[PDB]
Amino acid sequence: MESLTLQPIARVDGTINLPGSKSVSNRALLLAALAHGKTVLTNLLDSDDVRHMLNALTALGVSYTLSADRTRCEIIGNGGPLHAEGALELFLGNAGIAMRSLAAALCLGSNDIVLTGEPRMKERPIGHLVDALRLGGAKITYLEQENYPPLRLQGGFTGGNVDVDGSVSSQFLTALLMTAPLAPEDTVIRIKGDLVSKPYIDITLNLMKTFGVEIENQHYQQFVVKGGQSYQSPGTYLVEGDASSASYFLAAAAIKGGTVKVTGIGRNSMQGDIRFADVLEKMGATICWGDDYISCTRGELNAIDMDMNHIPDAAMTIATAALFAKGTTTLRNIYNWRVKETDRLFAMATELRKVGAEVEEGHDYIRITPPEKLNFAEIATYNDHRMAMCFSLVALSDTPVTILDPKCTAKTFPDYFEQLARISQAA
Ligand SMILES: O=C(O)C1=C[C@@H](OP(=O)(O)O)[C@@H](O)[C@H](O)C1
Repeated sequence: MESLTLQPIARVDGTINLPGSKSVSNRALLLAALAHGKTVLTNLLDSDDVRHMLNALTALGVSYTLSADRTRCEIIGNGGPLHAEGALELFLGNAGIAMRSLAAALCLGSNDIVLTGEPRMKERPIGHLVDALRLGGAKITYLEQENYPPLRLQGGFTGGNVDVDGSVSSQFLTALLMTAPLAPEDTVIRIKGDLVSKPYIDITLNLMKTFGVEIENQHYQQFVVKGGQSYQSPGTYLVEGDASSASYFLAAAAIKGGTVKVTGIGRNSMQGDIRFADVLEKMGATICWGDDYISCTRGELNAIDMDMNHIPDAAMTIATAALFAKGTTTLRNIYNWRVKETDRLFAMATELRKVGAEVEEGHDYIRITPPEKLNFAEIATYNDHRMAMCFSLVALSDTPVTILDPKCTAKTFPDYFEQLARISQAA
């Protein structure tokens, strides 16, 4: 199959203008499609996940135009719930937010739509969301394995008292939050117990407000939503740079800098992954914050032991950065790595061992003891963009690394390797 071999990188230094945030991009696209008015999104991410959402909107009848680089999108709002019948199939690749958000949104009114995706998407749980949507009146059928896509949605979500489990994915709650305002009746969303990936809920609420809707958040345990609302175009909206994509470059500087500055995100960012910079600081790197940039300068790198539930994606970056740190690193409370693009705890543990680390793959944590020196490995990427980007960092050592299926990074960052190369220096 395809592979890319990265030669050793002696030092990293420079500036990266970040691609748009995937989390913000797909939420903004769905809200813009539901809203009244024309929304112009700028700095929109062009990646597989966004392309699947755009293809879904096209299939649903939403009109929009894209600039040549596909980063500017003018969306003609539908002015209400999107509709389609005839069991129209929407293929969503392995786009989590698109699948979860559309599964909820397309339950408004009457529809007859089927949501599906790549083989792995059919292994990513959606039962907690279906349970909540049904409590609100939705008619949903599992076409294959119970609790997983594909789903046939036949509408009927009207609102009311809805319970939702927030212990496996915050995406179910996000999906319900964006949908409930348009339901005819008021909705009270009660979180059953724990809520993981909490920062992403803040991203959802931020976008909802930008599009004219607010709800009552009672300490993240209950959300009171008024029904009969309408989303309104915010005019020209700037999509923040991707803080998860930034993690690789900031980590690269913490390991082999130099100073690397990423632009497009800053201290005011709504994304929880900007907190990744705080972890690098705890490890010994120096961080500089700006209004539209975050920079990291090499200091030292010491192992850490911390709960990473608040930054599940960027936390993967710490797992490979740990290869360069002094001591044993432990990342805890990351059980849901197991139900994402691949089972990331199994994948990360497996590939880290290939380059020489001693790794304990815990049920919901990972413990990494780096080797005195890394060795060459051909890294399997599990159709997971982040496995490829995380392991690209192995090249910040004396050894090259070969990354299988490098194009899997296109899920959220098509130009990843060219960008890493941009800050890679020989001296
Ligand atoms: O809401 C979002 O944009 C996301 C939330 C996270 O999922 P979980 O809530 O399942 O942890 C994250 O891993 C995913 O890449 C994007």
